[PDB]
Amino acid sequence: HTVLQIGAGGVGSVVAHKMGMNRDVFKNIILASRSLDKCYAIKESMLKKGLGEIGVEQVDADDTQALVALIQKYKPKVVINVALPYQDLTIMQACLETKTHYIDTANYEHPDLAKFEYKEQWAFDRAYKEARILGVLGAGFDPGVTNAYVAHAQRHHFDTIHTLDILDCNAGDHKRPFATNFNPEINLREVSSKGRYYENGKWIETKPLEIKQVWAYPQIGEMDSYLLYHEELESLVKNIKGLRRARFFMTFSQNYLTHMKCLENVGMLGIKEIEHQGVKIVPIQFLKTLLPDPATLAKDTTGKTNIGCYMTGIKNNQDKTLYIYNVCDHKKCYEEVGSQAISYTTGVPAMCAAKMICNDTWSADHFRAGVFNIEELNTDPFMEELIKQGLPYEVIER
Amino acid sequence: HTVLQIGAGGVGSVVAHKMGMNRDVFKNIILASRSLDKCYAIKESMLKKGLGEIGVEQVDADDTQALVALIQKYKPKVVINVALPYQDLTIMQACLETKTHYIDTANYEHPDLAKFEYKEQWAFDRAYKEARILGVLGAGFDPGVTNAYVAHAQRHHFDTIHTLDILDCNAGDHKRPFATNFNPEINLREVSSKGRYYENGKWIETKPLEIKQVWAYPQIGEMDSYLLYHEELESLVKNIKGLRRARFFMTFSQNYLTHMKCLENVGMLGIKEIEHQGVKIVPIQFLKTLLPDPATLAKDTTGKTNIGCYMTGIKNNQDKTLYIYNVCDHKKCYEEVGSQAISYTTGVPAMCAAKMICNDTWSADHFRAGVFNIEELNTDPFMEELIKQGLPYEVIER
Ligand SMILES: NC(=O)c1ccc[n+]([C@@H]2O[C@H](COP(=O)([O-])OP(=O)(O)OC[C@H]3O[C@@H](n4cnc5c(N)ncnc54)[C@H](OP(=O)(O)O)[C@@H]3O)[C@@H](O)[C@H]2O)c1
Ligand SMILES: NC(=O)c1ccc[n+]([C@@H]2O[C@H](COP(=O)([O-])OP(=O)(O)OC[C@H]3O[C@@H](n4cnc5c(N)ncnc54)[C@H](OP(=O)(O)O)[C@@H]3O)[C@@H](O)[C@H]2O)c1
Repeated sequence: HTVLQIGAGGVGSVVAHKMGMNRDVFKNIILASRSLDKCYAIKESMLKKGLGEIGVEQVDADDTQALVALIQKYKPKVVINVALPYQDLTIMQACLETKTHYIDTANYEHPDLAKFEYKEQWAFDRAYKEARILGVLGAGFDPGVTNAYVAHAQRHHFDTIHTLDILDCNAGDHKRPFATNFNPEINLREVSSKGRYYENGKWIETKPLEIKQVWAYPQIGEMDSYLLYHEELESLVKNIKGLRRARFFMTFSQNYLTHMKCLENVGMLGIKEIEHQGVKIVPIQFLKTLLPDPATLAKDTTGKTNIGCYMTGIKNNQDKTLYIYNVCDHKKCYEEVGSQAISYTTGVPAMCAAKMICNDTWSADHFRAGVFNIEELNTDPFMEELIKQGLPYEVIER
Repeated sequence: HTVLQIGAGGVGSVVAHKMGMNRDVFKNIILASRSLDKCYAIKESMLKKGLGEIGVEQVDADDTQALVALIQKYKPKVVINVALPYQDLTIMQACLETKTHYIDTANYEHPDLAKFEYKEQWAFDRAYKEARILGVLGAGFDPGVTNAYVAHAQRHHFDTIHTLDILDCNAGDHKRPFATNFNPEINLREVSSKGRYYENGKWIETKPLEIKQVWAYPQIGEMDSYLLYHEELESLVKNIKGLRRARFFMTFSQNYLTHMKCLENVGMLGIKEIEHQGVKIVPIQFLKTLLPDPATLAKDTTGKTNIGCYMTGIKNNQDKTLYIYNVCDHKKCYEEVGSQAISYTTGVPAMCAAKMICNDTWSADHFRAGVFNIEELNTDPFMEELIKQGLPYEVIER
């Protein structure tokens, strides 16, 4: 099978690498990005790791014509969007125009606004069912695997899921004074926004990082976990019936939160451009220029991550709570694919969803066709693939 | 008398304003800067304040020819350099070429290095004694008035000054999350440098803000005061004989020191340029673009400043300690000249040194001619002018 991937990110290095480790399903992996230096480093690395060999071909994913051009040049079974969420619509359109299969790991987001919303991508459901294709939205860890965990609970453990708390802890040490999980422009747009959660029909808003619980993360410890809006809550509230409260929490250190409140104070997190010696510059972009980009840090990053879902509900007129979670070692990820645990936990699920599609395990024939979030699909084989590809989960009743 | 001033800074607004308030000595004040918007706001303000009327004429002080051109266009008695320390040599040269009188408020500093040193300006002593002119170096508050305080002590209170501690506290509240005394590019270059002090012949270095005493500032309170190198120590160690220890301390809040350590961590205090989307940008300059420039903040700044000199010594084989200091109110400064207390405490002394020169009170005939620091001149009339222009001092023995 043949598949084209857009993005040579920290995440991008993982998805490609993971495809090369499953050469039995991925014979033709073509890798496409704005800057080719990244793509050759991935290419050259995989060959050093023993993982076969990939096509590098530059393209500016913002221009739909050049994608259409690249898609039909290799006519692939699926295209993986692991570039920035801006390119979601431009790549998703070039998939429709070439009747090809699309998966991303992130919502749509416009550079001139810090809004998260599926409805721009969801609009393609008529157009996609029609062109008899599939677009699987948000197939990272969160969103994606967390949806799968909730999906998986809904089938196997719960009659009705009353509450959902997604909990994301990154207890890694990148050994630098201040650095980010992934691309700083998108990460820091996300976390500094007014957090948001669903309870009893209406959505509630909070000032950024207003709410905070302490949570005990298996294999780590007790950590301050702050409340955030996250993409998956949009799809999951719509798709999981019964839901009374749905929240997302993330751990941040004091040191991280301080740097972030300082940079915010001087204007370094600004999305609107500002003139400096003639030139018009966006601060938060310049922050990304200045900061080490994260791939660099996997070499010396140590720690583990824990991400998962804490659900309360009812099964056979009796109460039960479930915790599904995945722990992941930064050093172990480095030594497998040269990346750290955030690149890792995101790329592997996307490579899995690719495998689902190529295997027709997830199919537009033998289901409705069109645009779907992960919790809508058959998750059973997806979860089994996650185990096989390095994201084993725990499952815990109380 | 006629005098030309280069700089429409926060400081610049004070020096011009203060000259207009002494119209009996300043009949022709011409004001020269890179951007004319500042100069008209000063012009238009003085007229609103009742202070007469000034000439605005743009010039790029980096190009010595255009200065020579501006100097001879109005042939003035003195030129006041209140632009950035980079223009020190270019303006100081155009003074020699036109045989005119020069005063600045800051050392020489090259944009590609964070070094403070008088020797680049001191080199002009032969050339200046020859052209029978005068260059008074560092005639702000610190440096400048503090030199005068030490000078004044040396004559009137001490036989030999064993120790000198200069103490600078700014207890103002500019009502913003983070902002700077003066131009952020120069301020933040200064404070984040390895501090330095003189004791027993050799100079000692310390990591930035390594050393810290608590000091009780009259009319304020007890404040954490951190040790810094400051320009005046260079000239004063050379010029005041007897000196066993000479230090400079400045107060910084935790909040300020945190912002500064964060910005330092991400690279926002960098003097070397760095490529971003083609363009090559200096971070710390961009920081200055981003931050409110300080003049803006005088409108709502409240608090007081205390700056002065704590000296121990011997007079008539008996020990004595002297504290000379000046307290200054941010709101009171706003309402007088529209500026805050740092702009104020710096501009007034420069306007005074101008008055000394125009009055021939400080003269190249009836003294050596050439290049001098403030402690080298007759300070008695200078101090009296400071009192008259709003910088009264206290003098305290123990
Ligand atoms: N759901 C999850 O679990 C999760 C967690 C983290 C991140 N994510 C998502 O994953 C992506 C981040 O991956 P990353 O963090 O690795 O980003 P990255 O490190 O910045 O690398 C991104 C890649 O995309 C390329 N790119 C961006 N826009 C492009 C365009 N218009 N045309 C061509 N190439 C383009 C960049 O080119 P340069 O080489 O010139 O930069 C780079 O190679 C984002 O979409 C983020 O929202 C999801
Ligand atoms: N010793 C003390 O007591 C003390 C305390 C504070 C500051 N200082 C010194 O005083 C000066 C700071 O005044 P500030 O803080 O008011 O600076 P500012 O607010 O940045 O304004 C500086 C002025 O200088 C102009 N300028 C700079 N380089 C120029 C050039 N090459 N040609 C023409 N105009 C030029 C700027 O033009 P734009 O309008 O385009 O910026 C601006 O009008 C610095 O020299 C600083 O070291 C001394």
